[PDB]
Amino acid sequence: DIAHNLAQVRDKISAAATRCGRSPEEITLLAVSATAPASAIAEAIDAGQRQFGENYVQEGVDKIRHFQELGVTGLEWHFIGPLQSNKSRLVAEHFDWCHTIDRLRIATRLNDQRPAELPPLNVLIQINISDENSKSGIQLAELDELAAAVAELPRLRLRGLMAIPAPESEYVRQFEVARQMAVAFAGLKTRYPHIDTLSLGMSDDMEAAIAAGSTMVRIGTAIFGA
Ligand SMILES: Cc1ncc(COP(=O)(O)O)c(C=O)c1O
Ligand SMILES: Cc1ncc(COP(=O)(O)O)c(C=O)c1O
Repeated sequence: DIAHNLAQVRDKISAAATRCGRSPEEITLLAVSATAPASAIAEAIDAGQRQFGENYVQEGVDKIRHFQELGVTGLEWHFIGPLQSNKSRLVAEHFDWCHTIDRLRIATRLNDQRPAELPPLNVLIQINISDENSKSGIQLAELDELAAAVAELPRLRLRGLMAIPAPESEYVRQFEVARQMAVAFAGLKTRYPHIDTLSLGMSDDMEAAIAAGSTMVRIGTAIFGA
C-alpha cells in the first residue's frame, strides 16, 4: 500500500531530523517514481505526495503530460537521471527541477531550449563525491568554475548541489562523505544567492545524510516497491 509506505517514510525522515536537532520541515521528500506506473503515482498524489523524481526523460514527460490533462495541479517534477544532449529539449520543456548538471554545455542547452513563459528551471550541480565507477558528476575542485558559469544563465536557477555517493554500509563513512557535501554546500551558500537545496541521501544512508545536513532525500523502492 503506497499511502501506507509514504506515511512510514515520512516517519523515518521526521524521526531522523528530530534526533539531530533539525526541524522535520527542513527535509523535502522526493518520491522517486522511476519504473513506477502512472497509476501508482496517482495513488501517491491521492496520499498527498506532490514531488516526484524521474530517471528517464520520455518516461517522465509521458507521466507529466498524463497528470496535466487530467487537470491535476501543483506537482513538482525533478529529472534526476543523466542527461544526454539529444534529450535536453524535453527536460527544458517539461520538468521543474534537474539535479544532474555536471557540464556547462548541457546547462546552456537547457537554458536555450527553456520556453520563456515558464519559470526558470531549478538546477543542482552534481558532484561525484566518492564513486570512481561513475562518470556522472564533477569533482569539487571544478565546482566554483561551473557554478559561476551556470549561475549566469537566465532561464536556469542554481539552487545547490546533488551527489550519489558510492554504495557504503559503514555509517561512519556514510556520514563523512555526506559531510563533505554539506561543507561544499555551505561554502557555495555563502557567496551564491538562493542556494537552499542539498539533494543527498536515499533509504540506505538516509540517517547520515540528514544528520550531515541534507535538505532533500530521494526515496523510491521504500515507497513503490519494485
Ligand atoms: C539503457 C537506456 N535507458 C534509457 C534511455 C533513455 O530513456 P528515455 O527514452 O525515456 O529518455 C537510454 C537512451 O538511449 C538508454 O540507453
Ligand atoms: C535516486 C534513487 N533513490 C532511491 C531509489 C530506490 O529507493 P530507496 O531509497 O528506497 O532505496 C532509486 C531507484 O529505485 C533511485 O534511483
